[PDB]
Amino acid sequence: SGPVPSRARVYTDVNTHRPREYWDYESHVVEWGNQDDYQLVRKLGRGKYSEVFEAINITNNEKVVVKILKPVKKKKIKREIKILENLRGGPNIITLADIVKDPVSRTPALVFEHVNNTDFKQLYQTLTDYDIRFYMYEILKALDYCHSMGIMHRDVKPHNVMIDHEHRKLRLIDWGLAEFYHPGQEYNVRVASRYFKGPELLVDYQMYDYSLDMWSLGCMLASMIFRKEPFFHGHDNYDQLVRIAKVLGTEDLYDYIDKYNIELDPRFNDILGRHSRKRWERFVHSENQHLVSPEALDFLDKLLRYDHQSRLTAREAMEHPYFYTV
Ligand SMILES: Nc1ncnc2c1ncn2[C@@H]1O[C@H](COP(=O)(O)OP(=O)(O)O)[C@@H](O)[C@H]1O
Ligand SMILES: Nc1ncnc2c1ncn2[C@@H]1O[C@H](COP(=O)(O)OP(=O)(O)O)[C@@H](O)[C@H]1O
Ligand SMILES: [Mg+2]
Ligand SMILES: [Mg+2]
Repeated sequence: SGPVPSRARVYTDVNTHRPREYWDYESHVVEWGNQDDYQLVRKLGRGKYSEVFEAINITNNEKVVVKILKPVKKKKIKREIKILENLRGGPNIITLADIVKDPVSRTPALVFEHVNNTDFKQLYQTLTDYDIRFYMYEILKALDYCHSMGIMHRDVKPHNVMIDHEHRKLRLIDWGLAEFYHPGQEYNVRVASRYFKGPELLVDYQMYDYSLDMWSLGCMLASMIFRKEPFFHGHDNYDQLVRIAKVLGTEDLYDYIDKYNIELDPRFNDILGRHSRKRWERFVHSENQHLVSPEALDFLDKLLRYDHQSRLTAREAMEHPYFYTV
């Protein structure tokens, strides 16, 4: 009767052993600071859930970033704040410096340490083989940390990874979609961003875990080493699974949905087709051959697996021969 349950193979019961206050974010009380301490410089951009501004902390001449959340639900604002405070000081985790009430949109505003990022469209075309490995290892430190802390980032992608290349400093930012992992909990599948959505999301499998972030990381690695942005370029959430099945094959996809007793949307019957897993050498060309190695391909192979339980964990990934050179 319905899908088969699943649980993370690591850090399974971290949250149950911690005080209620750690994961029960709804009860958190915000200690509001003074908004007028930060002078807004310019709008960095607008997404569906926030407006981010470059700002100056006028007490110390330090550059900061101010994230002003769009209305949403009180529960979500406390969740991002709680996760940010629980992870504060962790390896390569962005530091929440302050919290203020915004006067224009009476919604709360998060103040962060500024990172001198470069648009990924430009930065990634300039990364060497060594650089990809170095930064991948830095992202893995953050993911292993947040997973060890019982938290799934759930939105791993280039716009959510700040890289100050000149100083070789990487921070994992945007904990807005992050959530506490509780074994057996059925989560909302409308998470991550299209090209980085795991097959568990695409097939509507709700009992997912930290391993979703490992699929997302794999998508980032494939785009970097093959110089193909994004690697799985779906037109929509249905075509997204089709793009994946053209690379990973359909037989392993059907075994995955068989294993978890998933009812695949009948809309896929006419579009998935029949595909065999491609050898990674198919995506290698003269212009990306310098970023590819047998270690890179093996590592990518171990992340990009339909079965979320079969993907390398962040700790296993950090042990991979791909990082022996770093
Ligand atoms: N600490 C930071 N330093 C520099 N730029 C940042 C920082 N935090 C966010 N940004 C920029 O603002 C954007 C939006 O921030 P983010 O937290 O991802 O918001 P959202 O949840 O709305 O996507 C980022 O993608 C990046 O371009
Ligand atoms: N990048 C995002 N940042 C914040 N909220 C998002 C983002 N993408 C989607 N959402 C919204 O949040 C929902 C998923 O959030 P979540 O808290 O996990 O689910 P639920 O509220 O059902 O428990 C989506 O259905 C959508 O409304
Ligand atoms: Mg973001
Ligand atoms: Mg976000």
